Amino acid sequence: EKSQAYAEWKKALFQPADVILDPNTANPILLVSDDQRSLQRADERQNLPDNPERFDWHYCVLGCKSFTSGRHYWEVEVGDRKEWHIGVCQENVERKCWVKMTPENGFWTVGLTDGSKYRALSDPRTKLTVANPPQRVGVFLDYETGEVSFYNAMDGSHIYTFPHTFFSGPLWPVFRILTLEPTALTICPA
Amino acid sequence: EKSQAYAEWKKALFQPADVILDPNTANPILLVSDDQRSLQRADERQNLPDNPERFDWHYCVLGCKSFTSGRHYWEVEVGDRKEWHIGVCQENVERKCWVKMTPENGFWTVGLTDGSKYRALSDPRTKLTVANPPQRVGVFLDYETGEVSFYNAMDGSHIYTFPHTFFSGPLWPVFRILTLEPTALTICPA
Ligand SMILES: C/C(=C\COP(=O)(O)OP(=O)(O)O)CO
Ligand SMILES: C/C(=C\COP(=O)(O)OP(=O)(O)O)CO
Repeated sequence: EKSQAYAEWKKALFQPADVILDPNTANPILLVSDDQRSLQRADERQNLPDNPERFDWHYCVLGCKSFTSGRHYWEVEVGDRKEWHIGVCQENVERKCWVKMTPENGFWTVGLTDGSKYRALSDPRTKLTVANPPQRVGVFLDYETGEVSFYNAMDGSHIYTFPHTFFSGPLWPVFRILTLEPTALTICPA
Repeated sequence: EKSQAYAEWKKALFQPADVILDPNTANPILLVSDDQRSLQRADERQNLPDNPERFDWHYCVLGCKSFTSGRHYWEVEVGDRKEWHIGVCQENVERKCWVKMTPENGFWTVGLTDGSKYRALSDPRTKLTVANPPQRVGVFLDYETGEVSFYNAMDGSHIYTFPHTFFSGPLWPVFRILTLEPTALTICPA
């Protein structure tokens, strides 16, 4: 059973992350749920303080915990949301000015545009071919081997693995949404 | 550098397998080189014994040693070949009658058809998008987690990961070539 083997694999090798959204980091156009599990976009930017930790250009928010070591996974209910990008980024990313979200710029993210265009946000972007659109996505980090990978968390099918790299400093769970859609992104608890 | 990270990741996690081909398993249309590292195809079936372990239908050959446990990798020079498939199969796969080469039938393989069509031999087959056609492919096995994955061995880019599974019995390196063409399939030594 592919669900069973996915469950047994993630349990054997990856620490289960309990990820909550940090509204202090969130671009002003983002709405973070009271339980800090769910992410929607506002109509327009809210008036929030431009504290140094807040994303002011990218429509990004971070988790409340970073990783400097170990294997970690978390799963995100993306449901039928037609646009979303998730993964990890370095503590030291540019949060204020425009930069391309690329591994070179400290972002390892994949996701969906316009309902049907899956991409890895590599440089240049990798067009994914996804036979079964995921409803829940597992994010898998191995700090020591520089590994960031993504799976369909319902059927265990692989989506994308970045080239193995070298990480500098802490890695944060990162979430980006560009559009207004009925379906929020929701983090599954550990 | 992605090559260096690829080298450090296989060193951290995977035991380098020294794979040689077992000519007694090779379909009678295949030629195994005397050093048992290279594979070619004949114009017709040659006259060989139909010993039980020989693939009579599928243009396959196994390695000389199996895996019942652990993390293992080997790399295969596919060069400019227009057709090839490689991966692992269970000891108990059908050798004589036709079976579809699928995980359900005990086969975990990916490869190339008609020079440009990269596929995983899932059921259904998964169409791959590969930006840089590999000359050398890394095959990565984790027996315990039921993981088979494939990399471009030269630049470290990921090709394909099968859904995690549960293996039954020993796994063998398997190699398949269907075409009569100038470039051999060559295994890289450990
Ligand atoms: C406006 C915006 C993001 C769009 O960035 P880009 O337009 O660079 O596109 P992508 O390839 O999706 O990163 C806010 O995060
Ligand atoms: C004739 C032959 C193999 C072709 O099998 P199939 O025609 O099932 O094709 P594939 O999807 O490539 O496995 C001998 O191994």
